[PDB]
Amino acid sequence: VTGTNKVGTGKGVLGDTKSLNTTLSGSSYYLQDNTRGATIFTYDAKNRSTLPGTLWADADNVFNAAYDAAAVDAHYYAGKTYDYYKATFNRNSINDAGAPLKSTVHYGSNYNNAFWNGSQMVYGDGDGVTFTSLSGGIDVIGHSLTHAVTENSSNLIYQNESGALNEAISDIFGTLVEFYDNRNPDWEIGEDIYTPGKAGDALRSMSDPTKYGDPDHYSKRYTGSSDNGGVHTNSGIINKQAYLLANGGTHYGVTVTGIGKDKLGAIYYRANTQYFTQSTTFSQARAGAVQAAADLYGANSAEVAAVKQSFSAVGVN
Ligand SMILES: [Ca+2]
Ligand SMILES: [Ca+2]
Ligand SMILES: [Ca+2]
Ligand SMILES: [Ca+2]
Ligand SMILES: [Zn+2]
Repeated sequence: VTGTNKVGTGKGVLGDTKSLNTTLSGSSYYLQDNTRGATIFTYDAKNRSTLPGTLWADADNVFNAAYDAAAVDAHYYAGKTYDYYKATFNRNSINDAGAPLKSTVHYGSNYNNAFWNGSQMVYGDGDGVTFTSLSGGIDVIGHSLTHAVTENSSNLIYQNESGALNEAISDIFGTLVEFYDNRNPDWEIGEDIYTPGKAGDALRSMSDPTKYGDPDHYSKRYTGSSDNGGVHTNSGIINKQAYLLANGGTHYGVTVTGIGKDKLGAIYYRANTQYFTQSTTFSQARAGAVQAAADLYGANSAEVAAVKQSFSAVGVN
């Protein structure tokens, strides 16, 4: 759509007020953001298994209706994920070429899943029990757009260790985006959307992978065909490593001194864009991460030391 930029207001999935960038055309306001280097579109699938759906249109530029919630967050958070990458690494969208960011909410009926399908974000509204509208989780969104980022960079195959690393990178950056927007920061994934009723729980833990039965050390890795080689469980290994590198701690004898989340992002972004390949394994991931930290902070630095410590702590060498 083509019109005038406007700033509307709405309430997200969690009932919080957010400022939205909309476009005014005719007597309607559309969920179209024209304020950033990449246009952000948000569609409505009207609870049908169709894509992308109709571009969200509103009459008064006030999205406070319950049906709006999913759209509000999807539109807002997508822009925030864009802000993080642009502000921090000066990356212009997923393909570093201004590719538009489209999102479709209200997909399917009680669909408990949200994902980047290769060209856009697709969100379900959950079944109310195990999930609420999945767009209410900034870490989940950062995770998914990062997948696009990886597709346009290292292109890690979603299989075995390459896949587990692919997932880890997404978790690391999803959390980093959560911190960027100060959206009640933590190292747990999907806490804001998982089980609307039960509080305190999450999809998985970066601080303590074993809290949900995930490997926090290479020795305890899943060695089977299921889940594309345990992609979603073995990611706990790298996630723990990432956590240790950022915050520091003692794990399996090894005592790591945290170098901060900012340096963490710098190291992984560089490693993923200038070193990691499609079949990168964990040990190779260690190699690339160390080299990246070497470039950014000097071969004989405290950072490079901490990188090595983190991997040794989780059993990768
Ligand atoms: Ca309205
Ligand atoms: Ca949080
Ligand atoms: Ca979180
Ligand atoms: Ca919960
Ligand atoms: Zn993922």
